[PDB]
Amino acid sequence: MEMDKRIYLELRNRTPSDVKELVLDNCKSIEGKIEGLTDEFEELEFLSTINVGLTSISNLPKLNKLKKLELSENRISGDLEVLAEKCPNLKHLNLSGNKIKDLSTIEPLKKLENLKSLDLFNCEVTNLNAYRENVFKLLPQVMYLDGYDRDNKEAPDSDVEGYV
Repeated sequence: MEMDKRIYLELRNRTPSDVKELVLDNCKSIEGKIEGLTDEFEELEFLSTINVGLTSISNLPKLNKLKKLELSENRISGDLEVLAEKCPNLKHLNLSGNKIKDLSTIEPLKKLENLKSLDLFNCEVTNLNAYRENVFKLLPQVMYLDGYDRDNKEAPDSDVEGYV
């Protein structure tokens, strides 16, 4: 079952509008098209595409209820400017192992004022000095980067009740 059929299999259990989370994990794509991810996904919040061979994300539908997009382990070397349209509500984006090597590539992300957390694990920006500090210079929305916030604290899951 290819990328589209992986999606199709789940869409059989529930229609795109009812799919809150659907992951394409290590699934061979059609070619360079997702196909299955249409803007029929009303309440699609969590989605991952771990190692599916996506070089460009110019196949994204306008998911206005999105929350988490894992694009980790893909040949993403740009084409992020499409996110301003398809993801004007996304706060969580994983670029783990993606070919985002320069701060110029993350500039389109400043258009997404909802972004709160970025994952740069094994991302190409690791070859940059003070990569976190430089990201906060451009992207002023994200509060968390690689698990640590602006205070250099690991994102508290319980002990964040206005105290430290």
